[PDB]
Amino acid sequence: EKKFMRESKAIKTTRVFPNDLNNHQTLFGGKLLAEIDSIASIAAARHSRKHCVTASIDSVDFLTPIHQADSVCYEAFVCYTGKSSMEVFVKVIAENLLAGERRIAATCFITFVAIKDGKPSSVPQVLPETQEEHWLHKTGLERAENRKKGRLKSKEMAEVLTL
Amino acid sequence: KKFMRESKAIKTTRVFPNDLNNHQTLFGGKLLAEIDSIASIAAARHSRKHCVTASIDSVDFLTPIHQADSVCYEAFVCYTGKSSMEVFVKVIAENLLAGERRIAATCFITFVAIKDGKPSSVPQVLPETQEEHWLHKTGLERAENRKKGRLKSKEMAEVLTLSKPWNI
Amino acid sequence: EKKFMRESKAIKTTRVFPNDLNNHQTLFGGKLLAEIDSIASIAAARHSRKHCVTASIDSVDFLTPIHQADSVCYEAFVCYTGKSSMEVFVKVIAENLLAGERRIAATCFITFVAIKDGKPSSVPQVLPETQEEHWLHKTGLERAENRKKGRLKSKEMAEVLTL
Amino acid sequence: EKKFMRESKAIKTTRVFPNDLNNHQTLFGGKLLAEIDSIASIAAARHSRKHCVTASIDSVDFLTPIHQADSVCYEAFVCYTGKSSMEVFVKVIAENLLAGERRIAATCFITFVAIKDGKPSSVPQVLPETQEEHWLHKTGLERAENRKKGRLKSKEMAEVLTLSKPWN
Amino acid sequence: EKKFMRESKAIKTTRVFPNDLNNHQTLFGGKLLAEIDSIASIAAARHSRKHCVTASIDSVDFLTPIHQADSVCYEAFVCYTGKSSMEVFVKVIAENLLAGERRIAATCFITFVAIKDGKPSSVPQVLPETQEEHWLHKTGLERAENRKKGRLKSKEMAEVLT
Amino acid sequence: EKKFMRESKAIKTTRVFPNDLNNHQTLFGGKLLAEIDSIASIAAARHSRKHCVTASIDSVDFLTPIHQADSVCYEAFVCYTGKSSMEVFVKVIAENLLAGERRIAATCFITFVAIKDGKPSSVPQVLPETQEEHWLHKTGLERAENRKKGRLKSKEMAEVLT
Ligand SMILES: CC(C)(COP(=O)(O)OP(=O)(O)OC[C@H]1O[C@@H](n2cnc3c(N)ncnc32)[C@H](O)[C@@H]1OP(=O)(O)O)[C@@H](O)C(=O)NCCC(=O)NCCS
Ligand SMILES: CC(C)(COP(=O)(O)OP(=O)(O)OC[C@H]1O[C@@H](n2cnc3c(N)ncnc32)[C@H](O)[C@@H]1OP(=O)(O)O)[C@@H](O)C(=O)NCCC(=O)NCCS
Ligand SMILES: CC(C)(COP(=O)(O)OP(=O)(O)OC[C@H]1O[C@@H](n2cnc3c(N)ncnc32)[C@H](O)[C@@H]1OP(=O)(O)O)[C@@H](O)C(=O)NCCC(=O)NCCS
Ligand SMILES: CC(C)(COP(=O)(O)OP(=O)(O)OC[C@H]1O[C@@H](n2cnc3c(N)ncnc32)[C@H](O)[C@@H]1OP(=O)(O)O)[C@@H](O)C(=O)NCCC(=O)NCCS
Ligand SMILES: CC(C)(COP(=O)(O)OP(=O)(O)OC[C@H]1O[C@@H](n2cnc3c(N)ncnc32)[C@H](O)[C@@H]1OP(=O)(O)O)[C@@H](O)C(=O)NCCC(=O)NCCS
Ligand SMILES: CC(C)(COP(=O)(O)OP(=O)(O)OC[C@H]1O[C@@H](n2cnc3c(N)ncnc32)[C@H](O)[C@@H]1OP(=O)(O)O)[C@@H](O)C(=O)NCCC(=O)NCCS
Repeated sequence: EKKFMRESKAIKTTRVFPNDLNNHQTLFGGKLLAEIDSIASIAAARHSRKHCVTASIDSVDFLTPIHQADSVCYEAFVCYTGKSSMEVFVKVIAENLLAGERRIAATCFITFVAIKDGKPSSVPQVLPETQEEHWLHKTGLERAENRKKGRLKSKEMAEVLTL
Repeated sequence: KKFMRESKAIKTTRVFPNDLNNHQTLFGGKLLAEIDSIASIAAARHSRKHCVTASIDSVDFLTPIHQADSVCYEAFVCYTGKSSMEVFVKVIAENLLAGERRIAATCFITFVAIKDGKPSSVPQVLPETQEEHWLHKTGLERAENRKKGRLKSKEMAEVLTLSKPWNI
Repeated sequence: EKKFMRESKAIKTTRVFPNDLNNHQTLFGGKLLAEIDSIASIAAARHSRKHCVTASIDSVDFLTPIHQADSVCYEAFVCYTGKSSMEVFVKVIAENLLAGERRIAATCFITFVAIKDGKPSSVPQVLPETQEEHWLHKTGLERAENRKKGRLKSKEMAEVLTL
Repeated sequence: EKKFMRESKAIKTTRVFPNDLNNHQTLFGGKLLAEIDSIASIAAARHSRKHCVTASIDSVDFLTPIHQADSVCYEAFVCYTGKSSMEVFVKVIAENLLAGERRIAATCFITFVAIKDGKPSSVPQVLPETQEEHWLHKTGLERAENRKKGRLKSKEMAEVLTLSKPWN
Repeated sequence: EKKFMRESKAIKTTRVFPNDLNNHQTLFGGKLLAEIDSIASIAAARHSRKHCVTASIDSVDFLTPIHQADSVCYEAFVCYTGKSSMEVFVKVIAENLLAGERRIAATCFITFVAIKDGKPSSVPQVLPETQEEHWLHKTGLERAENRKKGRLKSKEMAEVLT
Repeated sequence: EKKFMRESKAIKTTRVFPNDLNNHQTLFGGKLLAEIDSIASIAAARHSRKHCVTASIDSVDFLTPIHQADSVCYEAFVCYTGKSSMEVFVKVIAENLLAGERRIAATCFITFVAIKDGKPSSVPQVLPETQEEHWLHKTGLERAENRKKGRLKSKEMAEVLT
């Protein structure tokens, strides 16, 4: 079965809470990364319609500092698939509420996997229908490959560290 | 002019039902959140200044953590620039009933000291032990490797901000 | 000095957390009511681009029990505007992450007030564009009026209660 | 058997926590409504034993602002009873801890339904004792009708959005 | 500059939340302690009308396990003073909402110190009214004495541990 | 069978979050007690290899205020035992991140009890290895005895109350 990339899209608009602020009253990278895993998993659920799990998150670069005045929106769709794997694109936009002026804060490639009876299950492939969607699709296979290599470099480090 | 031990930080914790998902397994988000949290302490101890998370290298979720396990986060500064700091964070899981332990993940995560408004000078780290040396070899390599990631991520910002047609 | 309703839309898609669950493993009304106030204030900030404050919430009727299996999406726009008030229409949909059977769990009128230098500050008027949006505006004044009445029944009660 | 209203009374007094303050440093409405559902559910629980569910909540008017320097008290008890329904009354007092000046911040009627086997269940009737327990028990049956009419619009609006039934 | 105990009484009834449950589906001891501190902190404020801090907690003995379906009532009041210190009694009662049968889960003497402008500040004296209130007042002096001592052992242990 | 103390060692270093502060920008005592219970519950499990429950906490003397700038290290390990019970020692040390001027904020003896199928359950013996470890181990007996008294005092106060 097949599924449009818009059929698994999830948005989360929210205020910045002051507990989640730091030494200079800026949002902790961690809370951003927490919001990205949660919105990203919803997309992954909508698309595969089965119980998923976070396997990897690609590198994330924090472009701009977020404040107590700012709002923060997390847009998330599925833009690639293997058999059980989903690559979810997530864009993080920070709107200053009073000033009104938006700015891009982080973008993230994050990788969800469907699981059934403890074993990974099949997921429908996603098909793009937008310039941005198309470019993501085209470029996606390259990343999925750079990731298989990355996964092995992580597993090696788990074993070196052991001994 | 400072040692990696001088910024070491350990947080050992319990897993809380609210961070379990539908399969009763810890969320990735919870883990990334604590990797940022401890890392931020490490970078603080070291720099002796207030820092901010510049970037977090990719992280691979090697194992599922359960309700009956405990998670240990170990982290220290292992590389330095002039305001930057490569923090290395190691995530050990351990069944509390059984003695079985496993590495759940590793993460390089980059903090930037800020004195007033903009980045400030942060001391250079000298490895002491064997494993502290082995993590200094790749320091210069990943630093560049990342320097290329930021610009890529910064260009994609502009494609979305300025609306540049995708191929640039 | 004017603004379309859609300029104040704000959505929050989220999962149900087991701590916000009760003895039947059902979502508490309060987490729903808390979420509604949260999403609605962003809507109220986007619109007035000023510091708003929650003055009242109309009755909510909880139509359907939300489960650990479901997501809950919260849509929120300003439908009516006073001198410094603003009615925010808030729709609460709840779909089963797997099955995919969507349903509306609650709907809520909720009244925010712009505030500056500690005293109520002016807001734009708001203009509908859709069938549903037009019915909101049109029926809006009837509601604004019942609130000026209910607020007196409320103030009077506080006074009796001191006794 | 029928209970006597003060057999299901519940008080929660509490601090105000910086995370639940506004842009203005005043308490959010949502926190208050969440606390009101919380206490009410205990009252509703004590009265009828069993296990209840929030059917609906009458409008709430936020009479006062609440500040980081204050304390808030939630007092709640069943006042009306239908067959399975329970009307909980909730009084919300704010107090400056350093002043000792107390105000009413809000009141709320909030209906609760007992559920024994995934379907509704037989709640005991509530007898009032004091004058206050008289003064708001009498107008009980009035505001219970209003809510049959409130539910109708809401249930009606559901189908308009669900079934897309054209507005009117 | 004298106040009755009822003028500091504070009550907190809560349900037991699944986060704060341990692996045996029973409440964490540290949740019970966190709550005991927060309710005792209100009482000390109610009574001092000044901003207070926690100086000590006496030993607490957890007499009953608290399960998922129980309520928990915290009842705190000031029960003995000195110059800048206030000593709050906290009785914690756990009620099974279905069975309706209560039990005492713990009681706690917790000490707060009123503090104005970086240094401890003056506090009203307390006046008992009931038998219970009178009982806890007379016995205050003796409790105050042991605190003064254990404090020394605690500051001793802090010098020697480093 | 029996384990060394360092086989139950648990460490928790942590930020001081602004929600856990009071009006004076200082850490709530009850948060410290919450953190202390949680890190000691790991030490207990690590050593017991069974489901543990807090049975009591000794008095705790808060020697230092902890400001929002500070970090908090909690260090727990088991240091006396009986049949099903385990007494855990916890030292709390407060470091000013931007000056690193460490001080001990508190120290705590907290007693946990291993539990198997409703009832208390067998737990290994603890072996000291250092001065401190040897130190706390010898004094363990006296402390176990004084605890035994209070529990009766604590049960006494529970019968006598409502
Ligand atoms: C994800 C996981 C279930 C994979 O199961 P496995 O049997 O070990 O791995 P497999 O080789 O069968 O992987 C199956 C799929 O996962 C994908 N995958 C697994 N690990 C991945 C990683 N680190 N990065 C990207 N894709 C990954 C594979 O590419 C493959 O995709 P496919 O459907 O196209 O074949 C396993 O890695 C796991 O459970 N990890 C932790 C899960 C978790 O709990 N998340 C974080 C906990 S905090
Ligand atoms: C990242 C940031 C520091 C860039 O600062 P800047 O003044 O614009 O740029 P500079 O390149 O001069 O930054 C100085 C250092 O940051 C490093 N840096 C900045 N972004 C980086 C990234 N993504 N990865 C690695 N290093 C990075 C630079 O390499 C440089 O290291 P060096 O000083 O040793 O040479 C600033 O944009 C920032 O930190 N904002 C976001 C921080 C934040 O709030 N993060 C979490 C929010 S959720
Ligand atoms: C709303 C508030 C800020 C201003 O009240 P006030 O000083 O009496 O102001 P007014 O009586 O002149 O009313 C000003 C506006 O508030 C609106 N308003 C006030 N209370 C209202 C209520 N209960 N329902 C609906 N509208 C209300 C009025 O309609 C008016 O809007 P408009 O003039 O643009 O038409 C005040 O009622 C308040 O502070 N209450 C809530 C405080 C808060 O923090 N909310 C919840 C905390 S938990
Ligand atoms: C409450 C609920 C069980 C009603 O069940 P139902 O079979 O649909 O309806 P019934 O007519 O049998 O309702 C039974 C009682 O609920 C009362 N009731 C139901 N909805 C009500 C509402 N919105 N306001 C007031 N009373 C209401 C009825 O008056 C009736 O009282 P009675 O027993 O004395 O006659 C159902 O509406 C429900 O479960 N919804 C809320 C559940 C929930 O989880 N809420 C909060 C989640 S965020
Ligand atoms: C408690 C504190 C104010 C002690 O003040 P100090 O100037 O060092 O000592 P003092 O003897 O002057 O204390 C003043 C009063 O408090 C009492 N007191 C102080 N420390 C005490 C302790 N540990 N136990 C009991 N009483 C204590 C003194 O007996 C005295 O009582 P009195 O004046 O009514 O007779 C100070 O040590 C402090 O701030 N402690 C930590 C506060 C805190 O942050 N608590 C929670 C941290 S997690
Ligand atoms: C632990 C508990 C079952 C006591 O056990 P019991 O069935 O009464 O039998 P005992 O009192 O003999 O307990 C057995 C052991 O625990 C020790 N113990 C029990 N209660 C104790 C207390 N209050 N203080 C210290 N030690 C205690 C006994 O000394 C004995 O040690 P030992 O086994 O080496 O001889 C009971 O105190 C309890 O479960 N309390 C609630 C625990 C809890 O939920 N904690 C958090 C509450 S929020």
